Amino acid sequence: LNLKVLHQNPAVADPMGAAFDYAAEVATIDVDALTRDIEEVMTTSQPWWPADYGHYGPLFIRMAWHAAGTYRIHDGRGGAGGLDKARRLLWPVKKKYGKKLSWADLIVFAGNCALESMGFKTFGFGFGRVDQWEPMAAAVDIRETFRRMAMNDVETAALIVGGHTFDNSFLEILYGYEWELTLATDLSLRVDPIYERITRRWLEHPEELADEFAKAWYKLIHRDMGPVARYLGPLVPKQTLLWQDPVPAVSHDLVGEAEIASLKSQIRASGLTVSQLVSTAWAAASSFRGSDKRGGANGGRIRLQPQVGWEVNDPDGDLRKVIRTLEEIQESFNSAAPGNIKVSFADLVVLGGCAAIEKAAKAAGHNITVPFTPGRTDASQEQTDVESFAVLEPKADGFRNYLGKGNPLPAEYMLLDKANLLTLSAPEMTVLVGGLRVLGANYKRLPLGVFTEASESLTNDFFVNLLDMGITWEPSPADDGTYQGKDGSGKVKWTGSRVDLVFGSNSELRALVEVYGADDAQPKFVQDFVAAWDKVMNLDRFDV
Amino acid sequence: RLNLKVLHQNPAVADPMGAAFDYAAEVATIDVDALTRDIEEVMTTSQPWWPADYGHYGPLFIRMAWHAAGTYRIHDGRGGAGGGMLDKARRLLWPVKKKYGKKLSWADLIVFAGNCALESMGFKTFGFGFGRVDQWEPNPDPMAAAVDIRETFRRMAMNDVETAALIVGGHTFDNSFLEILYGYEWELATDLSLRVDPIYERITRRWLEHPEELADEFAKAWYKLIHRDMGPVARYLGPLVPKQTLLWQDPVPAVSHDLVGEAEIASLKSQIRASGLTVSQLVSTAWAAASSFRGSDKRGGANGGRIRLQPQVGWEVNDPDGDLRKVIRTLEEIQESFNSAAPGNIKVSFADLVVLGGCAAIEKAAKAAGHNITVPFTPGRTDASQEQTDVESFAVLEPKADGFRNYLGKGNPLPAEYMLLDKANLLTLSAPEMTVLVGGLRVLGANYKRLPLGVFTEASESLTNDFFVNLLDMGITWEPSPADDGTYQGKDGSGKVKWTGSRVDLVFGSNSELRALVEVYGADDAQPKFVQDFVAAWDKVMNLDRFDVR
Repeated sequence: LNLKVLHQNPAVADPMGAAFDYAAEVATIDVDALTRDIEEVMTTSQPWWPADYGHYGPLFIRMAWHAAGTYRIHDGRGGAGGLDKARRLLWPVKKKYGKKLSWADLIVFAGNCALESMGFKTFGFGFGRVDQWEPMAAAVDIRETFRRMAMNDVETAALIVGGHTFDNSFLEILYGYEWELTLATDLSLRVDPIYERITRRWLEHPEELADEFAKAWYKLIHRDMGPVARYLGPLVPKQTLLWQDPVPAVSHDLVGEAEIASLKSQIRASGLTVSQLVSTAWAAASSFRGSDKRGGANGGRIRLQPQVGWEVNDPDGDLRKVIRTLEEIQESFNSAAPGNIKVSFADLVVLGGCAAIEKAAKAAGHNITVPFTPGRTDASQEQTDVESFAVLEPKADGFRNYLGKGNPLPAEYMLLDKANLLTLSAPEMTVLVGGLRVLGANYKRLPLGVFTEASESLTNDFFVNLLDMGITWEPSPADDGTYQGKDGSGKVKWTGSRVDLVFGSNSELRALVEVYGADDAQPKFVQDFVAAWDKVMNLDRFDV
Repeated sequence: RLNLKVLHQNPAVADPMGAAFDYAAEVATIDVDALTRDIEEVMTTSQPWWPADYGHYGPLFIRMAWHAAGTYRIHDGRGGAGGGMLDKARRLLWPVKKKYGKKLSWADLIVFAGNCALESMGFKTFGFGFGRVDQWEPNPDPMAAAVDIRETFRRMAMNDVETAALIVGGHTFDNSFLEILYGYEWELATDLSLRVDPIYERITRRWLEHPEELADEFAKAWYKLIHRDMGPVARYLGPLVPKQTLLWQDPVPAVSHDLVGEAEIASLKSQIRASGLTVSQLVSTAWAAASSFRGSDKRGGANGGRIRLQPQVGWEVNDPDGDLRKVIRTLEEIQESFNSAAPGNIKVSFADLVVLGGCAAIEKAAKAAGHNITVPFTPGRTDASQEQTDVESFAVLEPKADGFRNYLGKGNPLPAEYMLLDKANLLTLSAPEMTVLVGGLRVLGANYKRLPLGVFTEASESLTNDFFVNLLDMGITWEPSPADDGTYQGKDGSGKVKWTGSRVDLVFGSNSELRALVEVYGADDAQPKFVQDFVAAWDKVMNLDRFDVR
């Protein structure tokens, strides 16, 4: 277990300070002048890297395709936001800006501006990628290496008849001046029956090739930038594309105080317990990825087919029994509302969680208020893509004590990895795990890691009964990968799992439960849990 | 290549206590008249998971306070009581840590359990001082063992009268171990060296007849053993600390003269720059006085004013061939002239004019570049006389290789670009601060013997960012020097040699993270950011051993 994976890119290694927000800088650069500079960095030879073709044009394209073409789909890492000695031709145009133009944006925009310089009208560009501080056989091969990037066979036979022309130029030679049967790993586009059926219509109708490479290039660029609220700069198009998982714009007045209070009192006052709401408000926000920032709470998609039908969000009678009630509350507050105000369901799926915690914490030792920032919208069914969310499904979720079949790594490295995707830190991991276990959020309400005694109460009893050494941890009586805490008198008292006992058997993490497991550190744990919960609920709020 | 992760060890992100946490305002409210009455109960209480030898966890606490504070390697300063972690038996102390959890770090609890175990057996020790903050996580021939224990107690810097009093120490808890060794002349495996080895048998044989100078010797040895990795005596919190000066702490006299106000600092830094001394001398002297710090041991630093004393003014890196003799002479004269004709009762010490000279040097340098920047300076340093320096113990502070001044000694275990990383880690610096310090020192002029190895500017004695601008420019080409002396040189496009780099800055120009952290400062219209960051880093470095003496 290497906890260094959690605190990657600290503010200590950031030379720009903690007061430097990228979104407030990149909106001040005139892209009508930057594009008149990258148009001069090329067509200007250098001694150390000669070109002598009149352009560093077909080299900037191969520096965006070879940099934003390493986007793995199964875990989302790599890609844009994440040649090496050749990105110094661009120094004579980054030094004029410095902090206002990160290296990733500069590389990719140089690629796009080259593509626009060679006589092509690209679909559009959006800035915002903040930079961190750290032979049919060949046909099936290129098909598979373009499937780890999630591009269908019409957007991978248009990239290859694309960035190899630098549009009826690559074609009209490929089975044009037909070969003598003796090129490269290409030429697959004429022999493979899958590609040959599409990359032959374009030979006589190029009009549907230009505006297919155009929108297959504005997918290799803005693939891992997230929802369309980070596309800064004035170049972004005014059009919605399906692969961004769009959400409708706010067309209704939001809710202020004296209305949030009414909603989070009504949620308490109708049926739903404390271990139901915190299981729905977490399921709808445990499908986020810090890299390739897609998913998250927003959209209100936990009511929709690709995500209400997963296994972790157990639909056996739990999830569909709470979506019906929240939907019922939504219609009652949407009629005779206190004004011209309506509430999107993507709030009650989270505003339920805050009222659930405020019902538990107020019942354990003391009352609090959980921050909740409205401004979420519900996306209809036609706007989702049930094929691209099969990769968001967590094969193993460590917070809800889920362990599905087909696990590469052991049961705790997956918890560590997931807590990295949510961009969490070790104290936040520990406090959030404790809160989820004590509150009650385990998959199918297993009494595993339920070290408290009274359910539905936000105590720190998970961190107190784990450390008490009077109990003994013997896997032997059990059968599967679960433990069992025999009391000092021999009677079984608790139960555990590989995800819970790791907090009391790893000296790097056992030092992070003694902070919350003390005697006078009850209020600190509650405040830290509410802070972590608020941070997790607000992982997909880029408008604010 | 390099491992930049060592620089940002223990970030505030992994700290569950928040950035508003100081472990100097809480551990002072610990009622150590009640914590001892709790450790004294955890001892005499058996447990099922760990039975107690004779029903007393007395000895086990001592040999757990030794196996924790007995790994203080001195050749690099790391290790010791202050951080790094019988953890299977450390949980026996949970029923005490849980009552506080916040006011009592684990290191303090372990070492205090050891001390109170000693005090519970009928032995009054010297004293205890809290304050070890918690970094969270990252046959028996004389030649057989009597030399091994001598050498493994020499990496800890304990003489042979405080290592034959620790081994007649944690074998009794004031003498019955000795009544046995010399009560029988029979012939107790790695010990009994004290009966055969002529060096040890010279002193131990004497403690038989006078078994009272062993008690105080063991008291001093134990106090030194557990309070060696806490630095100067102003971190010793808690009421238990004794009021007595010990020579191995490198003590500094208390402030007996009222300090300087803002009306006098202006006059002083309007005099240092107004008498002879250039900008390349004052910066070198201030850096040399404040580059002898060890953040893993907290001993050294600017305070004490020891750069005028024998073990410091005679090193090789602080080259005394005209540098550290024409400077100390002038600063001392300014000190005496401002002291005699003082405005009032104010009287400045000398450990200021070494540093206040540096801040005036930077204020004079970053004023011909164009800016106007005032450097923070917090007075309160005192000068330590000659009789309190222990020249035998500063030979370990000797920088075998200082990367900020292009010093390169002999017998370096690692290449020249790792010694710089180790030095920057010892000073508790971060990567941007290390980079900006390197750039500022090269441009200002601080290199050992004023070698133009790294001076990439053309108008030196001026705080520009020209080190970060001429390094990134790729019109020049880097090639090893034909003389093959571990250097480099940069030809222009024509052929004439323009610069002369070294192995300590071309790593900045050829790594992958350092290149980004240089492009941050090497841009255009990013000079004010560089000047602000350099002044901040300089102020942080000057105030390393000033924060924890105040």
